[PDB]
Formats: sequence, C-alpha cells, structure tokens
Amino acid sequence: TIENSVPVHLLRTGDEFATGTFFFDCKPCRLTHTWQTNRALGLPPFLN
Amino acid sequence: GVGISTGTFNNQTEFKFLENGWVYITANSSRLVHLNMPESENYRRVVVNNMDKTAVNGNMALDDIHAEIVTPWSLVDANAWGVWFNPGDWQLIVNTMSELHLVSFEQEIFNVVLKTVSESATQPPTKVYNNDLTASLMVALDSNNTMPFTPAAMRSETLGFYPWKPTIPTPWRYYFQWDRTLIPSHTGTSGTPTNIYHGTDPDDVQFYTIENSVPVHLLRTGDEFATGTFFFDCKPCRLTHTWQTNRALGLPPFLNSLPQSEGDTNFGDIGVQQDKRRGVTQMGNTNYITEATIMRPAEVGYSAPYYSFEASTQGPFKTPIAAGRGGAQTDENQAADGNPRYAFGRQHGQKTTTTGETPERFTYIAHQDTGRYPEGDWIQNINFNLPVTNDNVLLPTDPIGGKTGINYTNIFNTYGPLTALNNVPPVYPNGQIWDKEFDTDLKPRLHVNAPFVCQNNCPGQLFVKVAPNLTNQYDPDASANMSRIVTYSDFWWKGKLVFKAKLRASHTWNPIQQMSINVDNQFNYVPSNIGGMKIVYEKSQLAPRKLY
DNA sequence: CCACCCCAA
DNA sequence: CCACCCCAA
DNA sequence: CCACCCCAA
DNA sequence: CCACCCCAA
Repeated sequence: TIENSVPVHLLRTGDEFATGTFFFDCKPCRLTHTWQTNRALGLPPFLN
Repeated sequence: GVGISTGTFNNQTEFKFLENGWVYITANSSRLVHLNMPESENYRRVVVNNMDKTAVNGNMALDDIHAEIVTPWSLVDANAWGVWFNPGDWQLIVNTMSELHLVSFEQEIFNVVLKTVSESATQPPTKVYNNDLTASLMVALDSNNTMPFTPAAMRSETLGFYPWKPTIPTPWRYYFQWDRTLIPSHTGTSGTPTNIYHGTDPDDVQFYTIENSVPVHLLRTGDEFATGTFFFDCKPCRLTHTWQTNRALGLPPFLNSLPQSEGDTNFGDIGVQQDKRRGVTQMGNTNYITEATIMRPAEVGYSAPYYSFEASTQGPFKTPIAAGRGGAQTDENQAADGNPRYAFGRQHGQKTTTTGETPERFTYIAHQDTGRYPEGDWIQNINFNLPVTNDNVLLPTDPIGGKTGINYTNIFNTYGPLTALNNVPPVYPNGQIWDKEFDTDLKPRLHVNAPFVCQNNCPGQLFVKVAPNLTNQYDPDASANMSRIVTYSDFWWKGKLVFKAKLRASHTWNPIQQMSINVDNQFNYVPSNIGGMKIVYEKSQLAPRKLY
C-alpha cells in the first residue's frame, strides 16, 4: 500500500515536484561485438 | 658501430632465498636466434579448404577449414617452461617449494648480424657469404596489444630448450573471419550431408598491419633492442594436488568393532544397520545413511559431456574440460577428465639424434583427483526403493538415443553452484606459462593451456622481421614482385623471467612424493656419445594438500 | 673485472 | 626501454 | 590465550 | 529534492 509505505505529495496547479539527482553504480556497456568462436583463437597452422 | 659487442650471454638460474621461506627465482635464457628473408613482402589472405576429409561422412573432427592472413613478419615466442628451466632446476622448485608466483619479464636482443649470399655459379657451383654492415633488422613491439594473440607453444613453434643450440622464430599469421556450415554424418548417412564455406561476414573484417599500428625499430649491427621490465598481475599456481573426493570429506563413521590381529584383510566394522544410523543426508525419502548417501558440504569437480563437439559460425570445435584425474591410472578415460596431449619435435624435446617427421608426445596425467570414472554412476527413481530395478535406473551401460556407443554419461553435465575446482597445473617442458584473457564481459574461471592468466594486459608480442635489401632494378609499377638481395640475419636473444615462491614445510609423518633419478631415468637427462639430447615431461604438482 | 658447485667475497 | 586494439600506465 | 597444514596474524 | 522493503545514504 502506497498510502501506508510512501508519502504522498499533494500537488496543485502552482506546485512543482522534482526528484534529485540519482547516481548510478552499474557496469559499462560495450558498443563492440565479438566475432571470434573457438576456431578463430590463437596461432593458426603454418601453410607450407 | 660494427666494431664492438652490444650485450652479454646469460642462461643461469638464480635462487635468491629470502626471509620466511620465500625465494626469488630469476630465470635467464639467452638464446641465439636465426632468421631468413620473408618469401613475400606482401600480406596474404588464404583460405584452407580440406573438403576431402569432411566428405567421407565419418570424419567431422578433421575439419581444417579456416581463413588466415600471412604476415611477412616473423614472430618470437618464449612463453614456455622448457625455455626457462632445465630438468635440474624444475626438480628443485617441485620438490622444495609449495606454491609458485610469476613476477617480471624483460626481453633483450643484441649482436645483430646480417649477411648476404653470393651464388658463384662456377663448377659446383659455390656459395660466398658476406656481410652487409648497412643492412637492417625490423623490430616491432605490440606494447599496446593492438593485435591478436598467437601463443606459439600450442604448436611447439617456440624457442629451443637447449641453450647451446641455435633456434628460429615462427612466421607470423592470424585469423581472418571465415563463415561455414557442416552437419555431422556417420558411416551410414546416405547422400552428401551439408558443408560449405560461406565466406566472410563483412562485419567481422579485421585486417591488421604491423607497419601501420606498431613502430618499427630499424636495428643495424651496432644497435641493441631491449624491452622493459614487465610486471605481472596474475594468480598464483600451486605445487600441490588434492586427493580428496566426496568420500574423503568430514568425520568418518565410528567403528564400534576393531580388528584384534593384523592384515589389510581384517576390516573394522562399524556395527550399526544403515536404516538406523545417525547423521545427515540430502534425502527425505530414505533412512539409509551411507558413504555415498551422506550429505557432504559440496561437490568436487564436475561431470560434463565428453567428446561433445559443439559448433558455431566458424565450424565445429570440442568442449574443454578442467578435471584432474579420478580413478587409478589403470582406469582412466583420458577423455572424461580431458588429459592434455603434447606433440613436439627435435627442438622442444624428443631425441635430437632422431629422423623423419613424426612427433613424440605424452598424455600428461596430473596427481589431483577431481576427475571421474563415468563408468560407475547412475540415475535412479525418486522412490529409491532399492535394490533398484532396471526400469528404475539409467546406468552407463544403458544406451541413450537408441545407439549403442552412447550414454547419458556422454551427454551428462553436473555442474552446480557447489562444484569445487583446481586450475590446470604446469606441463613442463612443452606446456605454456601465461595466456592473455578473453575480452568478454564474462570470463572463464581458469584456462586449460596455462597455469597463469594475466588479469590485465600481458607482454606485447615481439615481432622480428628482415628489412628489404634491394638491387639496381626495381619497378614499383610491376605486376611481379621485384628481386631483392638474398639476405638473412642472426641475432642473440636474452630473457629474464622472474618468479617468487614459497618453501614447503613437513606436517605429516609419511614422506612426500619427490622427484628422483632412477636406473631408468639416468640416460634421459644426459647427452649421448654423439650428442643426442631431449627433455622429458614431468609431473608438476607432486605433494599432498588438504581440500577439507 | 676470479673467491670456496647459483644469485653474491 | 611492454600495460588493457592509437597518441599515452 | 585459535587465523589460512610448522616456527609466527 | 530517489540509495539497498520504515524513520534515515
């Protein structure tokens, strides 16, 4: 129940509700993709 | 310049004994490398298609199709155990020490020599060797590891393990995105299954170039190229093995009855019935508390599919495994617990006074027992109600999928958040030392090729090449590839690898398994009347330890 | 820039 | 005079 | 007067 | 004027 657990701000017309600034502590996302399997790893054979 | 020396030779193994059983192991390997002129001074892109082996509709693990690009640049790898120690040093670190730690690494190249070959077609004809004191050597360091990583240990294209023996770098090459499809097919599978070389996904086109990405240091005769000192930030390696399973964990039963005479035949009986024994089980059905039933804190090692040849966009490839032994090396499956296999020749073991093109190898079998005997398991009904009945138990012998040879063991994967594990021990000589790490957000817990896996960037590859020596005729607007002066160069390479490890104390009563010289070893560690040398493989972790 | 089979009189 | 695919630990 | 199988958190 | 199911980062 929101009424019970969380305050409610009674806004009218001349009222502004604003949050704060929420800082995030999560891991980066990479704009890169890996195209290597298990057959594209290491020192290929030597072609005689 | 060309008058004086640039470096010194040192292939010494220094043991700096510190305080608190701590030692300093600085291995130096100064080998003299030889290198010839690259065929082509041009980069190539080559496709390998052995679709003559993958048609028999039996052979699918013989897929040798890949797309590689050749570089005129000749690489130099020293990422091996055999290059840094001899059979004498190892025995020390193995018998005396407990755990080993990797520290520094610095390479140094000196006494560069470049000679031209003059072919005097006269009778024999004859060959006249000279010095082109103005010639050059092109050195390159990938200090920014911009390029792929090709550990040349995998394919025994390392450096000689005998210092008094001149060696050769490996022609550099790397993978280029090759797309394929190949469906399995047994001896019976009628018609031609499916197998093709799509080509290349335009997305995954990485065409590298050393000239462009990495500086090149043009060395002459009176120039020395030296690296720095590379500090390593990787996890320790343990010179200890765990011999504890799940049946050798905790407080054993209390034996209400003990023998009164000798013999390993006279067994001390507990003296209580299985469905009236006190303790804890992970079952809510039974009342039987057995050494197999009882609840143990976790599970040692895991059980995965064996000879489980997966596949993706590049083609099929086997499923790795990180398991010790399990079962007396008289009862293996050298497969289930994936035991490495090593093939070298003449320059990395094997009898020097040998002949032909046939490697020698060994299937290294560790000491640690986390491995399994997948021929003594079983899956039965929730009701237990044994003695279990057929229809109520799927055993190893019982086929799965209707085919004989197959099992549930073959398709089985018991890896739980309760799986305990120990990394892959060093495999000396041959074996690898340290190996870069995957650039995937999620990373493998441990590698199967190297005891050490660096956490940050690792040493940059040293690419060694010969500079083009040109004649009086050269037209850069020609279809053909000019004609250069047949030039080669030999240079001395030195290495300083630093290790820091701890000394083992005695805590049992029974001596521990050490390394020694038998009447069957002797002539495995000494030259022969002709000067026949070879380095044998020897177990790393041979000293007990407690898992719990 | 040689010391007691290593680093190191 | 090697650090995380550039300059640049 | 209990710390990571010794002395020795 | 948003921090780890309350007051209360």
